[PDB]
Amino acid sequence: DFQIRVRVIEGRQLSGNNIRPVVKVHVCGQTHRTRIKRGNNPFFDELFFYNVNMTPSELMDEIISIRVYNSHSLRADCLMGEFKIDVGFVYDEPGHAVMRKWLLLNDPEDTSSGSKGYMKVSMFVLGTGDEPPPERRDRDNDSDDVESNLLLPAGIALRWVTFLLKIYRAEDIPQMDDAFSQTVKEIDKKNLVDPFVEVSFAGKKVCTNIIEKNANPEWNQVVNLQIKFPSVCEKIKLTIYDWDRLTKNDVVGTTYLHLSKIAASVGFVPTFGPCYLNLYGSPREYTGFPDPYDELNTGKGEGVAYRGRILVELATFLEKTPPDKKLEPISNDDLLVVEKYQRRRKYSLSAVFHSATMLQDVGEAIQFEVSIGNYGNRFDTTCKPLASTTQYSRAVFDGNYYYYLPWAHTKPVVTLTSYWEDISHRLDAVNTLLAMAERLQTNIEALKSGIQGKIPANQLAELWLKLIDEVIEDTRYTLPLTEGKANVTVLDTQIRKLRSRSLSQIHEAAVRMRSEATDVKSTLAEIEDWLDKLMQLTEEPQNSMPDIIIWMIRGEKRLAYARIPAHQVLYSTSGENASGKYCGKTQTIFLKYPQEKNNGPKVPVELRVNIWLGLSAVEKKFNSFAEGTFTVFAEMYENQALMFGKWGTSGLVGRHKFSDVTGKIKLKREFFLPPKGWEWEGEWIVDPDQEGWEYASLIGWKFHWKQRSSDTFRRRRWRRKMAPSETHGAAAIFKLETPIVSCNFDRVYIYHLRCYVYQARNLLALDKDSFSDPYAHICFLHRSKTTEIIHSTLNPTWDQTIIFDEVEIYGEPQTVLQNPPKVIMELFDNDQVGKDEFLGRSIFSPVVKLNSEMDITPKLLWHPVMNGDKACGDVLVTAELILRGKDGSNLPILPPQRAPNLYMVPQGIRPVVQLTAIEILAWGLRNMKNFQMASITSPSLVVECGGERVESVVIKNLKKTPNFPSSVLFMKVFLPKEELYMPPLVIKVIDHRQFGRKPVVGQCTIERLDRFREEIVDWWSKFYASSGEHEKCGQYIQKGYSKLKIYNCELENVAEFEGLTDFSDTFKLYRGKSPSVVGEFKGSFRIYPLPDDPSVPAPPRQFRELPDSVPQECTVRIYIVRGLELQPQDNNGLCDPYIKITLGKKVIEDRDHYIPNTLNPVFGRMYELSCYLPQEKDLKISVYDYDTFTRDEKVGETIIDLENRFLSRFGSHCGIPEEYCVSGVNTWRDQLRPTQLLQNVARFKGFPQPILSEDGSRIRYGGRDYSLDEFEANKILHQHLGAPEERLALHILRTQGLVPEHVETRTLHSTFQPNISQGKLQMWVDVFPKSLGPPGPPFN
Ligand SMILES: [Ca+2]
Ligand SMILES: [Ca+2]
Ligand SMILES: [Ca+2]
Ligand SMILES: [Ca+2]
Ligand SMILES: [Ca+2]
Ligand SMILES: [Ca+2]
Repeated sequence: DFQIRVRVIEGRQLSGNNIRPVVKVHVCGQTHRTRIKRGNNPFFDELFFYNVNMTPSELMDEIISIRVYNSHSLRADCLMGEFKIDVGFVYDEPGHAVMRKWLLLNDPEDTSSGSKGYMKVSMFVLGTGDEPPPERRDRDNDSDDVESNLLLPAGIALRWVTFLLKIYRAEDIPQMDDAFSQTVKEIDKKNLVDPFVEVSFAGKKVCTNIIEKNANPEWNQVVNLQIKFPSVCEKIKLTIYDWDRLTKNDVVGTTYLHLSKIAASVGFVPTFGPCYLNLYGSPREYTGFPDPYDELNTGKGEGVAYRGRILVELATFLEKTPPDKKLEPISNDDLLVVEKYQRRRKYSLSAVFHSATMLQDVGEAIQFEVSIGNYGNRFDTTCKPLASTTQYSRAVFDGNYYYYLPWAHTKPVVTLTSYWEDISHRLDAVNTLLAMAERLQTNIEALKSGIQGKIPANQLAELWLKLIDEVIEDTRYTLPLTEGKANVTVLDTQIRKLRSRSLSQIHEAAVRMRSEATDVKSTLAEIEDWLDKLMQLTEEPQNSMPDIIIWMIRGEKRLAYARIPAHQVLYSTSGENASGKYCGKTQTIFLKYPQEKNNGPKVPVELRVNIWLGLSAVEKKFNSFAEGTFTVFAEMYENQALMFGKWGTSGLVGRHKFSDVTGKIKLKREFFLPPKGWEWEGEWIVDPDQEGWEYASLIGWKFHWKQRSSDTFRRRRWRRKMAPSETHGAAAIFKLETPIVSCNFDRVYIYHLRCYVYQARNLLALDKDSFSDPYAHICFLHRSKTTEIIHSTLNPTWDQTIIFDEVEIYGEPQTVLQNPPKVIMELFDNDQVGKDEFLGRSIFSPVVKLNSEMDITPKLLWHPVMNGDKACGDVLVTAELILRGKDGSNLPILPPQRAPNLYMVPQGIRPVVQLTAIEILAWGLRNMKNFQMASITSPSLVVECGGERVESVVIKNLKKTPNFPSSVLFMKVFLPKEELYMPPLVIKVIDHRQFGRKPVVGQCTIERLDRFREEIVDWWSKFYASSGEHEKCGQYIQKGYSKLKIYNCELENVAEFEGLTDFSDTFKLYRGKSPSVVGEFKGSFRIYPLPDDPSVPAPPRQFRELPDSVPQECTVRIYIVRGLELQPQDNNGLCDPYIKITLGKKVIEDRDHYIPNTLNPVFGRMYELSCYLPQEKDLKISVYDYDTFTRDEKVGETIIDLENRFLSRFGSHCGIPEEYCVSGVNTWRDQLRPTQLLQNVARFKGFPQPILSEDGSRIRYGGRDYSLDEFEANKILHQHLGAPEERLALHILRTQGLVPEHVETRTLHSTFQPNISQGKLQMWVDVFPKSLGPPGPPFN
């Protein structure tokens, strides 16, 4: 057996606009398909498996078709085409795998003009039982470096285009040298780097000229690339290196030149610029030891510090094909036209720090630093040093687990002045369509909560009208006037034309949606990719504003970072929507460690900041955004010394009488005066010994509160406030060009928060017993609490409300209503020995309720619990964050207490549970796989549903008796009525192996728990009589014989007998961690409501008629009638078919009764076997092909599971006749008489026993009375008829649904086509247990 593995990963630049791509995968005739995605660039990560049993000389002949289609709402999928490749190519590859290779899409004739898309494809062909070399991860480093399958027939792309990438200059490049060559002259440190740009695209690398010792270089060069005009590679890797002779060239930073943000399928050649592109990487401070964060320099990771920026412009000639003229200087007219794109404007930044919580370290002082680009870097040397950093703060303990900062009403303020290009003509568009995208996403989630919650139809209709009218209103946003702005690029005009086209298209289709349709459920498919169209309109290659990187410094060591993209904080005069989302508004920001892509086990700090950025020509209107009152304190001091036992101001050598805090620099009260926009407030007062004297042991040393024995020097304090005087206002803090500025809040607001932590699911097992002991640290700003520990559970139910009182948060309540701070839950595994282990983190926002009219009861939601990178479980939590009014009167009623100071989740927020009886018919396990290459001998079954546990009796010998002695199990579980909150059912299988081990050899998951609430009078004559094929009314039919029924499909496909699976519903098991087939457990579940009183015992069982559950030896008799339309297997164009049967240890090969040269073989043959049931349940019937000289080919095969035939409630073990007869061809072969079968089916159906009459003429059964004269009226009777009671009871058995005699017609399947009809044939099978005695006479 050979195996084909196919994986689809990604699609990029698929042709056509407004497309909904989907991929159909076909391997060797077996065809499936993927899901439907949105947009131009879908991501799939779908995997499919296939198996064929071809010869090794025939395996390479088949092809792999990965054909792609364009899905439509009202039409069928339209073919796009694909480059199919044979199996010989992937088998010819080293390792037998073309692995993560790209693939082309093609029109079969129009592929010469360009490809129709690209699809990332993984191939592997290997034998069965083998394993692959490992594959994982998502990355974009390998693209278009001949990874795409080249030389497809007549479909090579246009490799004639030349990328005219002009590079102009660069600025602010950080120091990448040790500066030893310059500091020996004792002097210039900011300009020592040797930048060159390694351009890289599709595996082609050209290096530009070197400029030595210039952090503001001027290249003015043209670099030429020769690529295909359709190219899968999305971005050019612009990576500035530092050139060095004695060592490998270090990496300054990496930015990317994205093309498909401009492209339309209407479209043009790739263009860009002239626009600056910002680099990011390691912190700018050079170290003599090699840099630990050098991985972030090469683009791996998002970068933690700004590393300069570079002005480039991309043009494209469809000509010039340059082999050797790869580097030419820029002509001078492009040099004076590029000065219009370098025009600087002054910018102003202010950051008010609101909170900095969830700290774990308490040792040594903390601070923060706000820097944009190079401005604000506290380690860079510059004249007039900026107030770019907050003051030092010492964290205090919140009482329970974490630490917070004592900032309280006095918030730190960081103010700095920068110089950037006025690219606000672009970022106005970026911010406005991002506001469109966020409004559309919020309204989409409103529609999603409407359709999931089943709101009334008028509410859903007015919500959808609000959606459509929102797009109607603000899609009329005119793009900014790109004339008179000197920095407008050619890409700006092309992108503006494309955006106007797309915006007018979605606008007119929004009028169409408003005027043609009312179907709110069909139109959301087009809204959901209108949202993706807005995503494709927002994002930019030309963002030259560097990110506001806001750091955390522990002493002098940089510890944690974040970066805000500066477009959502930039202010502009064009409008509020054209301004940023977080412009002048608070935001919750989780800082990360530098090497961490996302925060892992420990968040360093939950920093909350309010950053405003904008042009300094329009910084006058800070006063609309401003909150509180900005305040600066002027400083001077006075030193005294204890000489001759008395304090005095004289004798201060090295200091002054009036001076600064260290005493070294002389100061006076009027040395610093309030500048323009400022006036003095109040008067110089002592700010505290109650006199204010602070004493130290040495001169200019650390002062403290009171004079000890060793203190011989002292000082004291005076401060004077300065406040904004005129209507210059709070904007005057930019005019302080530095004294420490802080924002004073004159009003405090009280907040009361309740977190409803009900339950979790799918938590990791960090203990040795494959469970955990979870608990949660619920932290919110300057408070935290700890929940209870639920021991030995991976699906815990804490059922606990965590309550915080007196959480003081400043600012207006509308500020916290628009931007609530995050409630963070840190789940841990409680270990009684050692430190607890990190389980995960859930971040969600509380529903802020400022007053009584916002009293929405908060629904619990399954917020993800991220650990590392991936989600590792969910928690069902919510929160509410309320204005605490006067005396807490508007606060809700407290939740009840099951324990002292330990609250429960209250009645309206908890999942509404009702008590159910989950009854499990745990019967048997079939088709086991070896655990660690060792057979299974002693399995047992454990049923779990939301933490409730029941166990079954362990099987002593699986090979001998694979059936549980405990057939019926009970669980009494409070299950939620809502489908969302209701937990999945998990089954465990435990094998009694050596060493007293408890291993899991199989696990099962179930989610659809809503389900379980004259002639010779032979058989050829009777077959023709029932079929009506021959004579159709004749004298044989006029003898009144029993008539069978011919079914053209399977009995399993007959919905009348429920597929013969009702008593034995089959399920699917798994093993290990990412998997494949290990086993199958079957047995019917019955999940029905228990009575509402928990003390009341069980209701009567739904499983009350357990049969003989031990295995029984059974005699089988297989009848084969005729095959139809078989596939030829010979050189003569026909087939010579025969029968091959295997029942476990017994094999029958029906060789010498073959039928020559037919495709319709009338077999008419009788095969008798006897085998152990239900162990050998797999009855395999196959048709093979006679050849007198060659190997027998396989025509087809079908699998019949006889235990489902024997154990069915419909009794398909023996096909009953129409009327009861004792001799001839109609002889009763069943070992149980019709009346005993009637009482048996009364037992299995739960029906009462049949009340026979005194002569058998009347039988009462199943709530209905039956009579013999109803069937015997105008019915011909003949001499084989037996007793009248059995005769009548047989007609009851025929009218009640017990299976009569049939000739079924099964489907053949080959190994090449396991689901396609490889012919047809007719069978009917008889099963008789030997426990009920010997069966009747066999039939010919
Ligand atoms: Ca270097
Ligand atoms: Ca260098
Ligand atoms: Ca543990
Ligand atoms: Ca533990
Ligand atoms: Ca043959
Ligand atoms: Ca043959």
